[PDB]
Amino acid sequence: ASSTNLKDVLAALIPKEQARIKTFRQQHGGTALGQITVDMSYGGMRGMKGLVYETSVLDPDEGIRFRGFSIPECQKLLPKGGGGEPLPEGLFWLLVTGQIPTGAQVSWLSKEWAKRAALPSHVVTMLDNFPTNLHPMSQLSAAITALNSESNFARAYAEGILRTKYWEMVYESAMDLIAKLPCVAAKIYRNLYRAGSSIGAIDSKLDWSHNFTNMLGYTDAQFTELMRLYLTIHSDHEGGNVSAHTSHLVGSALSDPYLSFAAAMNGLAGPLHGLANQEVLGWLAQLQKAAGADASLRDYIWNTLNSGRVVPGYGHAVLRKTDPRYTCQREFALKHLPGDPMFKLVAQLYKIVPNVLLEQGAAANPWPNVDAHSGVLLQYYGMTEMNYYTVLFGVSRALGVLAQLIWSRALGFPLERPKSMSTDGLIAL
Amino acid sequence: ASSTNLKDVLAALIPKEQARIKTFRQQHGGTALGQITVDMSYGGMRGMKGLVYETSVLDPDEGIRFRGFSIPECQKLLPKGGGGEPLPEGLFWLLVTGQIPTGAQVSWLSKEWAKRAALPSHVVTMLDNFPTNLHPMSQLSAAITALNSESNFARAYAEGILRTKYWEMVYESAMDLIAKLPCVAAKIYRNLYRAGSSIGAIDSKLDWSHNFTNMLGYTDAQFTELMRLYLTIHSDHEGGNVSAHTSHLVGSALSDPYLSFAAAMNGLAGPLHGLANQEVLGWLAQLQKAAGADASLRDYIWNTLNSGRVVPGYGHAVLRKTDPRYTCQREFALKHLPGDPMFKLVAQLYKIVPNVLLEQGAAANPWPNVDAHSGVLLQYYGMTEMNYYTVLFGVSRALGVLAQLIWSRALGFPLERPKSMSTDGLIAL
Ligand SMILES: CC(C)(COP(=O)(O)OP(=O)(O)OC[C@H]1O[C@@H](n2cnc3c(N)ncnc32)[C@H](O)[C@@H]1OP(=O)(O)O)[C@@H](O)C(=O)NCCC(=O)NCCSCC[C@@](O)(CC(=O)O)C(=O)O
Ligand SMILES: CC(C)(COP(=O)(O)OP(=O)(O)OC[C@H]1O[C@@H](n2cnc3c(N)ncnc32)[C@H](O)[C@@H]1OP(=O)(O)O)[C@@H](O)C(=O)NCCC(=O)NCCSCC[C@@](O)(CC(=O)O)C(=O)O
Repeated sequence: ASSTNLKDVLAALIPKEQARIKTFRQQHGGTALGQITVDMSYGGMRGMKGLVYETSVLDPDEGIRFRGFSIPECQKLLPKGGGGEPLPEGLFWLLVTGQIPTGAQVSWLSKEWAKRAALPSHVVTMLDNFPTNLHPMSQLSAAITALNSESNFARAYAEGILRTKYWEMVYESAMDLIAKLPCVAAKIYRNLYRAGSSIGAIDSKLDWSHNFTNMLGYTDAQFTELMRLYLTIHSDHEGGNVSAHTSHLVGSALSDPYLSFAAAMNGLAGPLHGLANQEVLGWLAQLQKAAGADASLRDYIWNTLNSGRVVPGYGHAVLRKTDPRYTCQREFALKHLPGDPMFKLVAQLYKIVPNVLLEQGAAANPWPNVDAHSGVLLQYYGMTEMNYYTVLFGVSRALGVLAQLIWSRALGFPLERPKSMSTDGLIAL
Repeated sequence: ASSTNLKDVLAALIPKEQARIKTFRQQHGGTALGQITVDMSYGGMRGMKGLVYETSVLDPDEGIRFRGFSIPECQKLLPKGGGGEPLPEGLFWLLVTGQIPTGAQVSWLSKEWAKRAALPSHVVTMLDNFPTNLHPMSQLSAAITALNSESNFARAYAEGILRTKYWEMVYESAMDLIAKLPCVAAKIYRNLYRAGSSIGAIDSKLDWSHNFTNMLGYTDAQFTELMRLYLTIHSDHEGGNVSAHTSHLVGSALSDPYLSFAAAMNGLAGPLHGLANQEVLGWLAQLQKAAGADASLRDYIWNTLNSGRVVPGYGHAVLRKTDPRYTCQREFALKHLPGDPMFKLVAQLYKIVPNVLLEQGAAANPWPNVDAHSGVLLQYYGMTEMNYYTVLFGVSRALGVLAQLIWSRALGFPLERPKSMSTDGLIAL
């Protein structure tokens, strides 16, 4: 009998996986997977296999995979709006279950995130009172922190539930949080950039992305398509990235899903991390202030480098080739905004940057990453408020960090608490 | 010529250390320090030498050291109020410089944190508007996030400063943040537990701890002494603990010191982490509701265990013996509140718990940790609001996480971005 329910599927899923991880461990737990070097320790774990994260795997050459699903593969397999871009709802199912969803499942998440989208009074209040010089990421993070009041996992814990049921309450709070996100994010956008106006109502008949754009107040049918792709591609990037790892580290201590997410966001707000979104546009913005020749394009790049600054949008800790997330974006401008002068610049930089970075001989990866291409796309659509970009990243990333978080707790992952050493202590070792 | 200035000392300190770390690396960077096992990956990095953290080192047997300074050693070497407990100001100097401060230096930090203690209007406003069912840690974290508006490092970055000067702005923001902390924390305390009253003014002639207690509204001369010790002992606990590591991870991305600290706090708010502060008291509180015999004390313990719950205040990821931080606390009750019935219970549990935990055969470390002893002490003094304890932990921990943070940036530590794997991926390895 009956219909669609993710929680029920997971219930079926958990015990098998649990069983699966036990025997593997019983046999291989002692297996050395790697070594740790001094350089590794001073180098921010660069190269260190430190975590188990199941939702996605980053390949140094090919890049990110969702099951073992590449972006191009997701693009063709994931249910769409009616209607060329993959629905983030579907990416979510996929990340959660390892399986490709049916349009039917896809519709369930949509309704689900629609029914659940509700902002408590104390949150609206705070956001309403936030100064305008308060960065959108800051506002975003305080808000999510402030929502913790509402944690089903926090309450259940306080009640004394057995550890075995953790995942259950994590799941509820993950679904609620995902659902509330576009409301919080839009409210900040409305406050800061459209003072006096209102977010409106969520309509149970639309997909999440669509209700989001409606809340942001964008009408362009192509903008909606942008959104769906954007929120899908930004989902998840394995576990080692600052935002995902922070949520993983914080969640490990038993802090509810709200608290872990907001810390994840303080992470994404960093310039070398998500903020590159924004830094890229302000660097272009500045570029243009100072139709240029490659030679002047190259002088500009050197001065950045020479000034002990980074060239935003290039480089990666794990990727060693152009980010397929970059290509994905380029192919979208190519279809939709090929004559855009910002676009062209971005295309022009592609030709120069890497070569200049190779020339400098410092960057291990001279290729662009996802952040080099995102904003260009947004600006075209009339969303030119650059200090807001990372919020968009923010909302998407939730899909991936909450998908895994529920697994961690399902699998009983323990407290993340490695050993640290001092230089003296290492000198002595 | 001239007088005391920490920043100047550091300026002298950085280049030597920098030079010191380079040659070491030039010679030993390739040196394997350890291996990584499958169990390690599923086990939250348990046993993994993953980070360089210079301010403190946790020994599995002896416990925490500040230089190479033990708590008992700090207790005798650190300048005091007039006047038995070590001043957290001095611990700070010590953590920052590796050297024991003079009373004269100690006085400088005090004035310094006094001159700098100032809360912007948008912060007071938010805290004032926070609901009372909003946990104090949540309020604490949102507030610190909200202060980021004020980041000297954030502004300097946005201006395009060379990487080499990072530490300079980090230092300023660390000093400002440390200074503002007791104001934020007290304001929450005043709001929630003393509605209508006010935090008052900071007096440049007192030590930080003293102005703190004044802001909390405690008069007891022994309470002040409590505070100083409390804030000193909670300072730092090497780099691998959830709060310290989170600040380290987030700071690595270039998020300012405000944002990194607040994420650190979402970490400390976890039940297996700082929240144990609170969980302990509510477990005792419940214990007493249900002068008991060891046998009933032991039935009580088993029911906790049997219910898939933890016994708060016992156990540690790295320590394998009683936490000297626990002993420190016990010796304080012994001097000051030896007949307190809560105290006695806590003494009684010491005799039972571990034995029961040994009986169960699960905990690697059956001994109590710092959190098992803290609240008992607070409650005696009339600070019986248990949901506030972790805030106290909060304020102290800043001393250690900001001390190192300035070093990280001084030493140019890179982005913390390890490799993650999936189970499939490991199964395949
Ligand atoms: C990304 C980045 C931090 C990688 O750091 P890394 O692994 O330590 O880099 P590296 O090439 O090994 O570093 C060697 C040297 O090259 C320098 N270098 C690297 N990239 C750059 C750059 N774009 N400009 C100038 N110099 C650079 C490094 O700063 C370093 O300098 P020093 O030895 O004096 O510090 C670095 O390339 C950079 O700072 N880029 C500029 C900022 C930027 O574009 N940030 C984008 C990050 S993408 C965010 C998301 C992610 O893809 C992240 C992930 O998976 O981790 C995800 O979805 O979550
Ligand atoms: C502290 C703690 C998480 C260590 O976790 P761990 O290293 O994974 O522990 P372990 O002994 O290796 O775990 C083996 C098994 O024993 C169980 N066990 C350990 N402690 C307890 C306990 N108190 N009660 C019941 N069972 C326990 C573990 O849960 C685990 O169970 P499963 O295999 O079914 O999960 C664990 O002992 C615990 O949950 N304790 C109860 C909560 C508590 O007292 N928290 C206090 C943490 S101190 C905070 C601060 C710190 O000292 C932290 C630091 O340095 O990291 C600092 O200053 O920052």
